Amino acid sequence: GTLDKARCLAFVHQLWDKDKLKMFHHPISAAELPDYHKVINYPVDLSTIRQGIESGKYDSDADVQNAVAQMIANALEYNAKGTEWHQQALSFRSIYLDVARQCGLSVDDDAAY
Repeated sequence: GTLDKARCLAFVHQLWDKDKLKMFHHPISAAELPDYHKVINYPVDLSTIRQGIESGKYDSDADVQNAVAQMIANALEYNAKGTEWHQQALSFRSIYLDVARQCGLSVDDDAAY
Protein backbone atom coordinates (compact mmCIF):
# COMPACT_ATOMS: atom_id res chain seq x y z
CA GLY A 1 2.43 -2.88 -0.83
CA THR A 2 0.00 0.00 0.00
CA LEU A 3 1.11 3.64 -0.70
CA ASP A 4 0.67 5.58 2.55
CA LYS A 5 0.57 9.15 1.08
CA ALA A 6 0.39 10.87 4.54
CA ARG A 7 3.57 9.13 5.85
CA CYS A 8 5.37 9.38 2.44
CA LEU A 9 4.52 13.16 2.07
CA ALA A 10 5.65 13.76 5.69
CA PHE A 11 8.92 11.87 4.83
CA VAL A 12 9.47 14.10 1.73
CA HIS A 13 8.67 17.31 3.77
CA GLN A 14 11.21 16.30 6.48
CA LEU A 15 13.92 15.69 3.82
CA TRP A 16 12.93 19.10 2.31
CA ASP A 17 13.54 21.00 5.63
CA LYS A 18 16.90 19.11 6.12
CA ASP A 19 18.17 19.95 2.55
CA LYS A 20 20.04 23.15 3.76
CA LEU A 21 21.79 23.46 0.29
CA LYS A 22 18.33 23.08 -1.44
CA MET A 23 20.24 20.59 -3.75
CA PHE A 24 17.28 18.11 -3.75
CA HIS A 25 14.32 20.59 -3.98
CA HIS A 26 14.03 20.78 -7.87
CA PRO A 27 15.02 19.01 -11.06
CA ILE A 28 18.56 19.88 -12.32
CA SER A 29 18.13 22.18 -15.39
CA ALA A 30 20.32 21.33 -18.46
CA ALA A 31 20.51 25.17 -18.84
CA GLU A 32 22.41 25.30 -15.47
CA LEU A 33 24.26 21.90 -15.68
CA PRO A 34 24.47 20.64 -19.30
CA ASP A 35 26.67 17.54 -18.47
CA TYR A 36 24.21 16.37 -15.72
CA HIS A 37 21.86 14.32 -17.97
CA LYS A 38 24.88 12.75 -19.81
CA VAL A 39 26.07 11.51 -16.34
CA ILE A 40 22.73 10.76 -14.50
CA ASN A 41 20.27 8.29 -16.19
CA TYR A 42 17.47 8.47 -13.57
CA PRO A 43 17.18 12.09 -12.37
CA VAL A 44 14.81 12.35 -9.36
CA ASP A 45 14.13 15.24 -6.98
CA LEU A 46 11.84 15.85 -3.97
CA SER A 47 9.27 17.86 -6.12
CA THR A 48 8.84 14.98 -8.64
CA ILE A 49 8.66 12.47 -5.72
CA ARG A 50 5.94 14.67 -4.03
CA GLN A 51 3.97 14.82 -7.38
CA GLY A 52 4.45 10.98 -7.82
CA ILE A 53 3.02 10.24 -4.31
CA GLU A 54 0.07 12.72 -4.79
CA SER A 55 -0.96 11.22 -8.21
CA GLY A 56 -0.33 7.60 -6.96
CA LYS A 57 2.41 6.96 -9.63
CA TYR A 58 4.28 5.06 -6.79
CA ASP A 59 2.81 1.58 -5.95
CA SER A 60 4.25 1.42 -2.37
CA ASP A 61 6.12 3.09 0.55
CA ALA A 62 9.14 1.07 -0.63
CA ASP A 63 9.15 2.65 -4.15
CA VAL A 64 9.05 6.08 -2.44
CA GLN A 65 12.11 5.16 -0.30
CA ASN A 66 13.86 3.81 -3.48
CA ALA A 67 13.18 7.15 -5.30
CA VAL A 68 14.77 9.04 -2.34
CA ALA A 69 17.66 6.44 -2.45
CA GLN A 70 18.09 7.04 -6.24
CA MET A 71 18.07 10.83 -5.51
CA ILE A 72 20.92 10.52 -2.96
CA ALA A 73 22.97 8.09 -5.14
CA ASN A 74 22.68 10.56 -8.10
CA ALA A 75 24.19 13.32 -5.88
CA LEU A 76 26.99 11.05 -4.52
CA GLU A 77 27.80 9.95 -8.12
CA TYR A 78 27.66 13.42 -9.73
CA ASN A 79 29.37 15.49 -6.93
CA ALA A 80 33.14 15.41 -6.09
CA LYS A 81 34.02 13.80 -2.71
CA GLY A 82 34.81 16.55 -0.18
CA THR A 83 32.46 19.29 -1.53
CA GLU A 84 29.55 20.61 0.62
CA TRP A 85 27.11 18.85 -1.74
CA HIS A 86 28.79 15.39 -1.56
CA GLN A 87 28.99 15.85 2.28
CA GLN A 88 25.26 16.77 2.46
CA ALA A 89 24.48 13.70 0.23
CA LEU A 90 26.63 11.42 2.56
CA SER A 91 24.73 12.88 5.56
CA PHE A 92 21.42 12.18 3.70
CA ARG A 93 22.49 8.55 2.96
CA SER A 94 23.20 7.97 6.71
CA ILE A 95 19.92 9.63 8.07
CA TYR A 96 17.14 9.16 5.44
CA LEU A 97 16.09 5.69 6.80
CA ASP A 98 15.66 7.15 10.35
CA VAL A 99 13.67 10.10 8.83
CA ALA A 100 11.49 7.47 7.10
CA ARG A 101 11.13 5.52 10.42
CA GLN A 102 10.38 8.83 12.30
CA CYS A 103 7.47 9.39 9.80
CA GLY A 104 6.18 5.87 10.61
CA LEU A 105 7.44 4.14 7.37
CA SER A 106 8.61 0.46 7.58
CA VAL A 107 12.31 0.09 6.60
CA ASP A 108 14.00 -3.16 5.39
CA ASP A 109 17.44 -2.40 6.94
CA ASP A 110 19.42 -5.17 5.09
CA ALA A 111 17.94 -4.20 1.64
CA ALA A 112 17.96 -0.34 1.92
CA TYR A 113 20.53 1.77 0.00
